[PDB]
Amino acid sequence: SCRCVIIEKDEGPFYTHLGAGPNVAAIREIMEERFGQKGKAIRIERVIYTGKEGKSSQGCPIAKWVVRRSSSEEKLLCLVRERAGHTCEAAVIVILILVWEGIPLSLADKLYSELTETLRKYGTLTNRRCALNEERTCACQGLDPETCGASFSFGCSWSMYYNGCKFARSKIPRKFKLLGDDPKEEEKLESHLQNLSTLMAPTYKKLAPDAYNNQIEYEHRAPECRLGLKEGRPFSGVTACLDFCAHAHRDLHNMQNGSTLVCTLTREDNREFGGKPEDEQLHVLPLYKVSDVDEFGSVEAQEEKKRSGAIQVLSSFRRKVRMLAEPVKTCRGSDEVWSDSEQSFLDPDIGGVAVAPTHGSILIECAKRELHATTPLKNPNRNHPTRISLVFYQHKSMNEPKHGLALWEAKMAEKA
DNA sequence: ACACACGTGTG
DNA sequence: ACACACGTGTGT
Ligand SMILES: O=C(O)CNC(=O)C(=O)O
Ligand SMILES: [Fe+2]
Ligand SMILES: [Zn+2]
Ligand SMILES: [Zn+2]
Ligand SMILES: [Zn+2]
Repeated sequence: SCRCVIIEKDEGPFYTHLGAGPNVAAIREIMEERFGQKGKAIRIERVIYTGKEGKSSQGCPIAKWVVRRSSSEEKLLCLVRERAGHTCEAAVIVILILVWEGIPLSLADKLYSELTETLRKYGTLTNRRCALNEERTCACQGLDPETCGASFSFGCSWSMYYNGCKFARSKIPRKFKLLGDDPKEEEKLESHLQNLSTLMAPTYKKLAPDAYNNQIEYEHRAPECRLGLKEGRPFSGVTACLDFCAHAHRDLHNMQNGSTLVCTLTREDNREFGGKPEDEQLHVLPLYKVSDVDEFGSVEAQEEKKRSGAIQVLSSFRRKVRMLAEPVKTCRGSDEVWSDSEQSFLDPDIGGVAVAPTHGSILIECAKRELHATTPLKNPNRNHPTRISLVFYQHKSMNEPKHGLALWEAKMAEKA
C-alpha cells in the first residue's frame, strides 16, 4: 500500500489490525483514544526487528531484556515497531498490547485456585510441538509426569481432516472434556472459561477494534464454534498453560488478521507490585531487541528505564539442565548437560525482548505472525504453578454452523 | 519439496 | 485397551 518499496522480511511481518500510524506520536493518539486516558497511563516501547532469534545452547527460550511494569500509574503497555525505511501512513505498527489491570484481582485469585485444582485432578494434557525444543530432547517442562508443566486446550479447534472444526462428527461435542465422565466438573470448568471469555471480549473490542471486528464477522454463522455468553464473541478456543514452556513458535492454525489474548494468573508469592518472586515466567519475542530511545526519542529517558528496572538488561547465564536420552517421538533415561547463553548475549542483534505479565493482566499479540515464546520455570509444578496463562484465539476456517457438520455429511455424500 | 501438527468417532 | 479413516498449510 506504500511506495517506500517491495516489502520483505527484513522489516518484520507487516500487519495493522492491532494499530498503525505514521509515527510513534500517532500511536499514542490512537491508544489514548481507545483506552480513555492521556499521559503517564500509557507506555510505548519501540522494539527493533532483527530476524536473529535468541535461544539457549539447547535451543530453548531465553530473554535478553525484560519490559516490566514501571509503576502502578502505568496502565497500558504498547510495543511498536517502526518499519525500517518506511515514511508512509503505516510506518509504525503495534505488535503487542498489555493491559496491566485486565481482570478483577478477586477473579484472578479465584481462577488461579479453581483452574489449578480442576486441571491437575481432571485435566487431559494436550501435546503440542512447542512443548519441546527442535531436537526434541530437552526437559523444560520437567520430568516428573505428575508435576511437569502442561497445556490443556478447550473449545473448538481446526482440523486438517475436515479443514474445519474438529467437532464436525460429534453429536453434542464436549468443549471442556476432562478425564472420565464427570459432567458437573466439566460444567464448572466451562462456566469459569465462558465467564472469562465474556469478560474479555469488550476489552478486546476496546483496545484492538480492527482485530476484534475481524473475529466476530461470522459470529451468527458459526455460533457453536464460538465461546462467550453475550453478543460479540471473538473467541473459539482457549488453552490453559500451567508452568508450560512454549518454545519459539507461531500459532499457525490461528485465523488470519486476528490476535490472541493471554490472561495471566500467578502463584501467590508474586502478586504485589514491588515483589521478589522466587521465580517467574516471561513472555518473549525472540526476533526483537530494544531501542536506544524511549517512546519520545530520548536516549537518557531509555537509560533511566534501564537503571530503574522498568527495562531490565539481563546478562548471560550458564546453568545445568537435563537432556532426554531419546527424543520424544511424533504423532507419526536422562543425562545432565550444560546450557549457556553467552552467544546470544555477545551479538547485540540477537533478539529476546520479554514482557513480565502480572497477575490479572491481559496481553494482546498477533501470535500467527510474530515468533513468540515463554521461558521455562526453575521447578515446574502444574499442581502449584508459578504462572497460568489462558490463551484465547480463533482458528482458521471456523465459520460453518454446527461445527461444520452439514458440510461433512455432504462431503461423505460424494460416494461412488 | 516435505516433515509435522492447541484430534475424534468409528469398529 | 487397540486400529483405522478423514487429509491443510506453513516455514524452511
Ligand atoms: O502464555 C503465553 O504467554 C504464551 N502462550 C503461547 O504462546 C501458546 O501456548 O501458544
Ligand atoms: Fe503461541
Ligand atoms: Zn526446551
Ligand atoms: Zn511505507
Ligand atoms: Zn466447533
